[PDB]
Amino acid sequence: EKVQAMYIWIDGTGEGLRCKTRTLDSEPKCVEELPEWNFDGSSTLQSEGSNSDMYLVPAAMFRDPFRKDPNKLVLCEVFKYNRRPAETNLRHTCKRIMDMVSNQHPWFGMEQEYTLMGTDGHPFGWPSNGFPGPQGPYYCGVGADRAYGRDIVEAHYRACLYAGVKIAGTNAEVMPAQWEFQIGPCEGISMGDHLWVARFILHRVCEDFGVIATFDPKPIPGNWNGAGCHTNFSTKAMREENGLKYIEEAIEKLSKRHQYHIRAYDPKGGLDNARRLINDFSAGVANRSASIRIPRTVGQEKKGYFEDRRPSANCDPFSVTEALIRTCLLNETGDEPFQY
Amino acid sequence: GEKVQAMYIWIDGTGEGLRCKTRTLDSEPKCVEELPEWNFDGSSTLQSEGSNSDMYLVPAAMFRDPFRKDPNKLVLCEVFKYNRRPAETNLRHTCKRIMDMVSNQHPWFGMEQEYTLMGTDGHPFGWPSNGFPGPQGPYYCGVGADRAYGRDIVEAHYRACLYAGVKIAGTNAEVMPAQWEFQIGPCEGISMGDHLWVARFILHRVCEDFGVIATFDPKPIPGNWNGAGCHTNFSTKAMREENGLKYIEEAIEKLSKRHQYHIRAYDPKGGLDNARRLTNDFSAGVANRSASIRIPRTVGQEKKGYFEDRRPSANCDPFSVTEALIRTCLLNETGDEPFQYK
Amino acid sequence: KVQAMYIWIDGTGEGLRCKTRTLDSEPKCVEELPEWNFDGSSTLQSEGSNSDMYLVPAAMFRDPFRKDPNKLVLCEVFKYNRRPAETNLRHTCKRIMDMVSNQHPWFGMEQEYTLMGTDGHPFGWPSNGFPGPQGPYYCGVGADRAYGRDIVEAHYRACLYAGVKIAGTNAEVMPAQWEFQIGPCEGISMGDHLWVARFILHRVCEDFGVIATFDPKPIPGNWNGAGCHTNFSTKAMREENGLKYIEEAIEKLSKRHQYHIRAYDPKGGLDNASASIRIPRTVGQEDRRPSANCDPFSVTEALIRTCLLNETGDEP
Amino acid sequence: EKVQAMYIWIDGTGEGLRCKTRTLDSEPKCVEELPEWNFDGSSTLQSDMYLVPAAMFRDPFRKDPNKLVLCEVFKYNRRPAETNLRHTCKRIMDMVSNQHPWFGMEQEYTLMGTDGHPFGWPSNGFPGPQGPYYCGVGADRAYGRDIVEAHYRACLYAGVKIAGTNAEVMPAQWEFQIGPCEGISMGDHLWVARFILHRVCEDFGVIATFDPKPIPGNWNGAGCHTNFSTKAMREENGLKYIEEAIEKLSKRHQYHIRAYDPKGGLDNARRLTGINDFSAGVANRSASIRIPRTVGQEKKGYFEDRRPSANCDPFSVTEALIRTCLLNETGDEPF
Amino acid sequence: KVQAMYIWIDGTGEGLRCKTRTLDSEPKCVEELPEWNFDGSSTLQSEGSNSDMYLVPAAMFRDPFRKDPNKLVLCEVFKYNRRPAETNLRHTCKRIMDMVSNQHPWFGMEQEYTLMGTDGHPFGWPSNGFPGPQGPYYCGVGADRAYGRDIVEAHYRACLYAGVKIAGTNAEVMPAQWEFQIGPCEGISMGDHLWVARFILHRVCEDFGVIATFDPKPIPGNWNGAGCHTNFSTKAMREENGLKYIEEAIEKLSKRHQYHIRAYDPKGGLDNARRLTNINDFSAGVANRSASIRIPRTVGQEKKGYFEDRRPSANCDPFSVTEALIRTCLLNETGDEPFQY
Repeated sequence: EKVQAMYIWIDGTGEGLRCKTRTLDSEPKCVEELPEWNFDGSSTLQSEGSNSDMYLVPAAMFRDPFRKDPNKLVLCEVFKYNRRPAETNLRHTCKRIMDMVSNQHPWFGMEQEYTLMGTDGHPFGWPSNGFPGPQGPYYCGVGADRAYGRDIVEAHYRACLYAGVKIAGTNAEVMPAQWEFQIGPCEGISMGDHLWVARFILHRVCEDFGVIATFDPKPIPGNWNGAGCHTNFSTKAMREENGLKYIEEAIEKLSKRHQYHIRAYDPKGGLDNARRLINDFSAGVANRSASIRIPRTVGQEKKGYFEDRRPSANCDPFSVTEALIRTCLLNETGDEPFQY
Repeated sequence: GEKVQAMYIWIDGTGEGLRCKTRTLDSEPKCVEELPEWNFDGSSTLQSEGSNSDMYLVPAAMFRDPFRKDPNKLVLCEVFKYNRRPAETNLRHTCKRIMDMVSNQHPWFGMEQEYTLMGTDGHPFGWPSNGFPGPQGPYYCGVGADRAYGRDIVEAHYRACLYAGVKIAGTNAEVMPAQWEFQIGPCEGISMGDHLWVARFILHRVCEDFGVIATFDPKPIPGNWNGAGCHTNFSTKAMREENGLKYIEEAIEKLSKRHQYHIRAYDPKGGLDNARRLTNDFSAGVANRSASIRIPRTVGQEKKGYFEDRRPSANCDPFSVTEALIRTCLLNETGDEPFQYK
Repeated sequence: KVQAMYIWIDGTGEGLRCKTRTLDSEPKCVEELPEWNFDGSSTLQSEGSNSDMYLVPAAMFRDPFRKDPNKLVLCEVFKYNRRPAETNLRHTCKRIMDMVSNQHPWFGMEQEYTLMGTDGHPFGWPSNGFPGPQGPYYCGVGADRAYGRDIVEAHYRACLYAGVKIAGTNAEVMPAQWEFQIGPCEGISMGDHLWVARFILHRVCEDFGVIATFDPKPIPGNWNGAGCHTNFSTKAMREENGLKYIEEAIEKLSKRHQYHIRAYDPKGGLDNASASIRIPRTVGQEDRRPSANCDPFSVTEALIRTCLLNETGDEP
Repeated sequence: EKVQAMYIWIDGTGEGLRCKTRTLDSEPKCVEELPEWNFDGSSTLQSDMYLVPAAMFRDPFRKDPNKLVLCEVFKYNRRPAETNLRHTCKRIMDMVSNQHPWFGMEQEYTLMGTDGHPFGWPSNGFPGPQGPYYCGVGADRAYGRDIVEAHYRACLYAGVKIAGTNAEVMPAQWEFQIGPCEGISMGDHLWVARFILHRVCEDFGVIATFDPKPIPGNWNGAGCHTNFSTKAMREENGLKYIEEAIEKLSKRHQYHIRAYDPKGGLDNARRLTGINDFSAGVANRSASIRIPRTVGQEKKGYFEDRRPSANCDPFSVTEALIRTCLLNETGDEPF
Repeated sequence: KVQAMYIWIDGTGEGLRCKTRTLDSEPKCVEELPEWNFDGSSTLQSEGSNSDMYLVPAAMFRDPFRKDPNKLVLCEVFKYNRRPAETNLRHTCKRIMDMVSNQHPWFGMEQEYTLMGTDGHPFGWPSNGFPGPQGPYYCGVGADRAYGRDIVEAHYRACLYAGVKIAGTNAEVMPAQWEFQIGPCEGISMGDHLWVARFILHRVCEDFGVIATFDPKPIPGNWNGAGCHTNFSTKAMREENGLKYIEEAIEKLSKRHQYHIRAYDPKGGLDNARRLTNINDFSAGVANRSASIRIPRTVGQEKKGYFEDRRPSANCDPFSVTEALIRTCLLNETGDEPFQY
């Protein structure tokens, strides 16, 4: 009969997620049937005045993999009391920018790295007040002393498939208890939609096991490699045969806009990303140390995608996909986006 | 085999506590009127201090039992004395007659019940031993193990109310860690108090299975930590129809003349419990998060809908809250004692 | 036969290392102690094979952990070429302190520290949590307000037994944070005193399985930081009708504000992030910037230069 | 050679204690030798503030020659602080010095764990009903005797005129009596006796609370009964003079209550169940004022005051006893 | 200045109470000790309307916990009217002792007790279950034989330091049960030395976080109960051929079994009933451990000495035990109640 719907949105910090549930009379068939909702903005660092209430509008709807069918999750945009977008609602203008290049059909793919941490502040499975063995045997590893907390990974992978998230796989990363899941390919605004819901699903999955998933770019200092969010990018021109010419062109316009993307690759403006790496743009084919990498299968087939390895794990996908479209496809120049 | 478990629930002499016990029935009852009358020991519930201990239980509202599944039933009951008169804490008997008087106006109620999850040690659930968690901010509607404490209880109670037939509108993590909230409504008339009381029972009965305590104390932890209240929505047919805002403002004006009457009827102690939460002065406003009466911004632009009272506190009797709203706003009662009709 | 634990500073400029040798006689004064050596490779003050560094005893104190015959000696650190190392600040500060020996400069510090357990959280703090908001913890008494008092009492007793001129202790505003006052002491003597007091505090924290840190902001947020305020006084400042001479020094300090931060912590000002410099209300009737991991040599040396030699510029 | 001196003072709450230590160069022979000091006022709910030494004892934790010092607190203007209630009490004591008044108070307190529950109490529960715990002996009868015994021998070494100890009706509740002390020396003796207790409990990891009703219910409350005499009632047929001073105190029942806890009676309101009513009777503990049967038969001795709370301030309790009984003051205001 | 710990018996007739007061100088004897008072309503001895009760020093020993020159004081309890308390049995017993002082009554008692943890189970016992069957525990040695010897050893030297005339110890048949002997004491000092011995025992166990119980049957079943056997002799019985008067006194005890049973535990029965099975049967014999009265074999062969009463409970009051023995054997009293003089 009735249906549960968990509204999900981004709070005032640009990283955290907030959620709450409401009961519906009937099961919605599409995102447009869901009603609007509201919440207190003073409690999520989004307002601080007499008119402190904010508004929620559904943007993307997925199946709830925890309450199962016919329950739904829904990612929402945040609007202020004047019906204007909030300071952390980067999806509004990002969608408008995507609607400007609909003809080019841009496709995205981002590799979200994350680290499982216990409630004691330390990485999950790590020795208490200590370190495990040196890096090496954990990347894609198997066994009790190689992969830490695969149960969380498997549950998060089933949940994303059930919910409808376009997740292309998982893998264990070099640092122990650090994992990675790739989503894509997603067209246009649907990219940040899928990742943010995938990020929410991860946290809610970790809550069942009593662990914390951190998207910090460098959670453990030293010679423990940090967590990034490498972004694959391609449009219809780059995907058609001998489209590498437009690839090489797009990367050339990224050389003139290094600091601008760094300003849009974390919510702190490069302060968090400085921990991971940073001031030398480097582009090469299949080079892991390069800023921008073109893999082999696209290099020798002269068509495909190119990978941006700069954005950190705690980045907003809406801002990094916007920053890519304005520079590559909208040919924008200057430190500030045009207003149109 | 063909027998059915019926679980009679009632309110004790404290006005806040719930009691319960089960009996076996020959067949599944098709409606609340098919349930037999029962009795209990009043001397064990702060109700019969005299020579006659026996107290009668009359079924009022029947739900599906969400713990032992169908065909077993939950049963909310009214309490009566040995002389067949209502008990001091039975506030549903008079409230139902008042809701029957105004059935044409179709009074719709909604209530936001806030509560805090406690451990058996006396500290909030998931809180550090002999300490405090981080400052307020990241816990309101939060997600993650370090943000929401005890979502297992919330999901179970929300799935259990839906199974029982309790009209529950949704839940949200409140601003204090381990403090949560569920909405009940919209409910017409007496079924409001019927649905909130049973939802309170299901919440306590679910926390029992998790080994934790649910408290409706208006201020369980002192300081800058937020209190617990049961905000109440009120709408009638005239106030929901087109250009119903004029009737909404009319009822609010009548509420401003009976502030002390409603405060005394908004907690079982008579106002002393809400004094710890409220930091006596009637205020009104549109979308005012700090007023006694709040009119939602959407019903202001639409000029129709409901309004919502933010005085009733969390340990309140919903039958006392709803009856006061009808007596003041609909029946235009005055003074400081309910009118005795007919 | 007697024991003497030599004490010096490593390449970090923040931590100390120590080791002992057995001597056949009790050294009556610091000048009767033989020089020693160690491996510079394991202390981040050298590279390869030319890493053999020397130890020059500088200031001697009574050992409080061992018997009275045994003693502790702070030392200066010299490289293979027989010139001061990067983390050695005694040589250049002693020379600078010697140049104004006649004015009798007297210094006194209030070193602030925070007790922390092995897990990485403050000592006695709720596991994965915080105590009450700070307020009742300043100079508090009671197990729920004063954390690890047995540490500060043993350190207070050990320093007095050692001969350290320690003027007092008190509990700071945040729990598990204390401070001890070192002073007044004249020039170089001050710098040696605080360093061995830091060793005494670290060494006594070993006995209780806890850790003292001199991080200026150990716990981020509303909780207070750790500063090592320094009192500066000369014979002209101590003499009557000399309050105006103090103001002239303050004016000399002004515009050298940028220079102070660059040498008021080992990182170079990066870690360091009422008024900024205060004059007591009583002395009117008649420096709060040094942070907590500061090298007392850098604070003394730079302060003496700027306020006495009237020096100016970026480099000395 | 050098010595350690602990400076103790009262904070902005008017019931909490604070302390800091400073090194001296010689063992001071008396209290007036100790130099003055300062401290931060913004961290103590009071604001620089002035500490003046005016009461000296031997440190029982740092044995001789180390000392501790109870101080008075003042503002930057050298005027008395809002929580410094002794300067006015020292003046009142000096005025009736010719009368020579003796005080004696029974300070009750409760031992608490770091978990908020009373020391030795069952986890998430209660021990047996009251009865066997008052002055009891046994591991199941007296909880925390080590703390009591240490504090008792620490007050002796320090110099506090401590008369004894006992176990109270509620488990983990204890009592120590200070007296007889003449005049001002009363408030100086208990406040440092409270500091020794908090400092002893610190070594055991337990908490000492002066809350007048820490555990609600049928469990007994914690007070600070006050015994009082000046030269007239200790003298021949002093009973008549003692009797007279109780209706003087009966006329100002409400005034004393407001000066018998730092919250103005709200803290003591939870304990005084039986309330707002005055009572008097010989050897009657259910009354507000009780004269012993020993003084009743001997017709000379002391009167007991059972109103003040455990967290009261002795300077406020003693000063009020003098304005009313000896100075015969009246009205809701002080002079 | 000197601490003095006043000790008295409360309204239950079994439990002891105590509190410490400060004295300006060490008193040389008991008579130099000032009187004191306490709340009788908190010890189930008064109503509270007129509650003050009196404490008078009766016996004084050295405090073995807080060492010399501090002291422990055993005190009699008196009412508002300076009258003997219902649980004050020393006043009548002492004056009865004085009536027969020229016969010199000597007393010795074997106080048995069982050590208990704060969990209601015997000390060192294996959680929910029993240890091995008795046999190797009586006077045993080893970790699996004697439970809690630390307490017994600490209690022995504490009694010797105080002055309590303790005669020895022995581990008893039940593990965690022990026994100490007090005597020989003349007249009223028996109850004075046993009561202080009990206080030292409770105070010693307090340091070890354990409980000493004097219940006559702490653990039900075939496990041995706790008694307080009493040896009794007058100088006429200790003189040559003094057995004559022993058989004479035992024969007077044969006629007053119910009176003595009622005075041998604070409830006048219902306590010793759980231990004796016999409470209603009286018997005597030589070296007979199953009889109510036992005459040792040495005193049977030498025809001079004492005899042993095995009836008194472990929680008995020594004053009522010794007073009953004198009223029957020496004063030749009769009736269900004692005489007045």
